[PDB]
Amino acid sequence: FVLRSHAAGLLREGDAGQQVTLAGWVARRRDHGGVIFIDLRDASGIAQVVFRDPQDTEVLAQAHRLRAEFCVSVAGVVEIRPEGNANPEIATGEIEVNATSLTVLGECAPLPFQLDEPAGEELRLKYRYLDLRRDDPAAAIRLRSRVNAAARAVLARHDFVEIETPTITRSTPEGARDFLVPARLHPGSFYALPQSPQLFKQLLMVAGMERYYQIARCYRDEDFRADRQPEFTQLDMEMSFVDAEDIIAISEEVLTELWALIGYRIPTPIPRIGYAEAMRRFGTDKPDLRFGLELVECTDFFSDTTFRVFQAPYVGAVVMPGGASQPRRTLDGWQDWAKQRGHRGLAYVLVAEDGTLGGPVAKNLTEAERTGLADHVGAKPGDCIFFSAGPVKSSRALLGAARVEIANRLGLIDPDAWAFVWVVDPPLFEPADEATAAGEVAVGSGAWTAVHHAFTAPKPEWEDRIESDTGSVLADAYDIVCNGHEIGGGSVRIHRRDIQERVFAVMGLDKAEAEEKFGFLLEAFMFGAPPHGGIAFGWDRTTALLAGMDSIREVIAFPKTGGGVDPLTDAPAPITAQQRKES
Ligand SMILES: N[C@@H](CCC(=O)O)C(=O)O
Ligand SMILES: N[C@@H](CCCC[NH3+])C(=O)O
Ligand SMILES: N[C@@H](CCCC[NH3+])C(=O)O
Ligand SMILES: N[C@@H](CC(=O)O)C(=O)O
Repeated sequence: FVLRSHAAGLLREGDAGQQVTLAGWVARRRDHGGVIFIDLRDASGIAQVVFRDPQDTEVLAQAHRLRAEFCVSVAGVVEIRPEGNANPEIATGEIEVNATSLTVLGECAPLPFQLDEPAGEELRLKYRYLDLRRDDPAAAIRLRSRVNAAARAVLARHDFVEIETPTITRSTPEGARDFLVPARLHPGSFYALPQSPQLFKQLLMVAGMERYYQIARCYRDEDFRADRQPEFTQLDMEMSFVDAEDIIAISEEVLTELWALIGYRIPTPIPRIGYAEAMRRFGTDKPDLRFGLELVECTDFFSDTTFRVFQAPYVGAVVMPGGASQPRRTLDGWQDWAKQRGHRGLAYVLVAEDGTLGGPVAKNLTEAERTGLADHVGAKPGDCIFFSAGPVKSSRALLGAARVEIANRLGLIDPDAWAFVWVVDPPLFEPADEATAAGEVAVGSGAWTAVHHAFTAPKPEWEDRIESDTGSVLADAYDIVCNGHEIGGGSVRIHRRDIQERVFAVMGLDKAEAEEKFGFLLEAFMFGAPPHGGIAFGWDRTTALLAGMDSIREVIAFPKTGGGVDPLTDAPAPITAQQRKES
């Protein structure tokens, strides 16, 4: 019949005396004196349905079968619950359905886990369709739909064009390994899943599309970490006849509509800091600006200290307020914490209430060091100053990571705060030995590789110095950071055949090694390529921030575990011999 005519969660006291038929799942069942009470849940909410005197004896034969998560279709009459049965916590607090008919649409076996007691990672993914029935995962998936519509609304206001790009095509370098697809009608040759639609969106700018956008699917065989899985989603954008200012301006407008979905007006324009300044003050190119605790350089301070472990190219410091009152277990635990990061340890010097500098670092001072150490790093009586020495990037990152953990233990991060920042003027190159050490795939066999991608253009001031001082080259790129998370990054592109070949030659791509890999793109630059640039947002992390979830898998409908394991579909699985033949 009519499986559903009303919504369960929308009923009210003014809808009483109405013959309705509902459809949904049984949230709970409780028998009280022979009367069966059920909580009927659909996508709109929960309403209570009761069974009274046997209007039909066949109904009670089925009503006694009802259990948790039974999918049913109930027809009754909305009435007012008797005095003493009102639920001020539920929306439908004073209403119940006196059922007359009842149909079991889908019997439910005893659940692997109840919807109120959450389970582990493997169990929630193996039964994700049951996990998605919970309140928080459902609202997270439905929010991601409004996030897409919010981004499409901004770009549609600016005459952008939604264009789908091939996913079975050529390799695109982004710093990771490619996912391969065997060509059936071409034995030995392999397609490649796109690490990004970077190449196709630059060709679309040569095509005169001017303004392009796409919510694309990107595939990167990375080490399972951070804000994306092997298969993740981006908000891809690209414009022509624009500079970095134009792309930042439209990116801030997209973020404004996104965070407006949760009721937070972003202060436009978002502040910007340079790459060299960002790592100088915070130790990372993606800093958290919800708290202070900035790094204090002490290299000049220890130019006369006889401590050999501080006779290094860099000396950093982070002051923990009130950190001298920590027990020995908390201080010794910081050494085991710093040991897992990749350093010899996090040396510190406590400050007594009387101002005396104490700790293992205090005995190494040079009197004049003990005089100014508390005043140089901005330490108060009772503070704790964690020091980091050694190479610049190693000590900056070790202190930049130690800076964040101090905010966690001291309860310094306000969870309701939002700290956006642009990180501009990054380096365009970095040593290939430092990238492959972090598990990244190098562009070429040379001593350099791209910091974003090889198609990033240098600033016009450093265009003449791609070959000379390679490391000093500043990039025309920009990354947007939110609460210590990188949620997006872009750059102005190279649109000349000769400059793209110079950048390729620096990274170790031979003059023929580019024609074989990117000969189509270099060819397109000979046919009136416009100045263009763009940006791509990590859509999984952006949605997880808007939803308040720290794990990005909470905003993916059917995510995988760490390592590509799929508990739901048991993928990947081997193939037959007949299937393997076409390879
Ligand atoms: N808010 C969800 C479920 C109700 C709830 O959060 O308790 C909805 O719109 O149906
Ligand atoms: N006709 C709807 C039910 C009534 C409207 C519920 N929102 C359906 O079959 O899904
Ligand atoms: N986006 C284009 C116009 C798109 C609509 C053209 N009929 C521009 O800014 O020039
Ligand atoms: N293609 C870049 C984004 C961009 O440069 O526009 C990425 O995937 O991170």
